[PDB]
Amino acid sequence: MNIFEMLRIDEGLRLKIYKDTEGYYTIGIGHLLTKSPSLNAAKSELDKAIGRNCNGVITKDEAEKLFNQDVDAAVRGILRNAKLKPVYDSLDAVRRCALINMVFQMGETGVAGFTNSLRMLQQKRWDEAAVNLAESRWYNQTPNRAKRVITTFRTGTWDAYKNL
Repeated sequence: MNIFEMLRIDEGLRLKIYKDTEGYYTIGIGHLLTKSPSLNAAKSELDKAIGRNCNGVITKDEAEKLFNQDVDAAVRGILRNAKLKPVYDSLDAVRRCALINMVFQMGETGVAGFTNSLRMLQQKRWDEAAVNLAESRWYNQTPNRAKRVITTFRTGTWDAYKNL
């Protein structure tokens, strides 16, 4: 299992504009288009993103291209971030994917806000960190996905996804 397969499980793949869990316009594999309520603002953003007139629909290939870009941006973001980097450097390979997962979903800023959890992860206090992470809006809004991620942090294995 790898970061791509992990995220493909958690986000799914949709070739037509859709609304995410939060009500925002998304496409492909969790690619947020706009927070704007306008489907038209979404369609414009999408064409800008693809470089073609898409009329709200993209191919598998386009979806994957965006996916490659997003994962890449998530990793570089972590490595450039003063709060995130030290955490990432301290982790094993599997746990590293768990952090990339959070960043892809909630942005750098969002994850960097999890001060206490970050501290516990750095300290390798797995159980403690899992419990802290669960006390969040993140967990309340998307419990099954949050649990899969939390489990990955807790155990350092791909068990939560071996099912799926």
